[PDB]
Amino acid sequence: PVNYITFRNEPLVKDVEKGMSQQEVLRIGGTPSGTQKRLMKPGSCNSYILNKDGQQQPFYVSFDGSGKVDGSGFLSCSELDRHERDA
Repeated sequence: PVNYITFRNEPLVKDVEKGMSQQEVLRIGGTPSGTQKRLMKPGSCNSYILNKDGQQQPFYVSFDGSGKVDGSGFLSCSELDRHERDA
């Protein structure tokens, strides 16, 4: 259960916006732990581990087929793929 307050000032959480380009997200968030093609939708996904105040928390940012942010959230990209396959 993620305590959003702990992470609210993380650049990936505070500053990444819908429609943002891949390069702007790289600048804001730094090097992803991993990148991959989205399993179920056009586009791609970047996985991160947020580290704040001794707490680690997976995070992702996804991009649509045009390359623009369409999502983000407190799970890994392989979790995301697990979810889009089921839903």
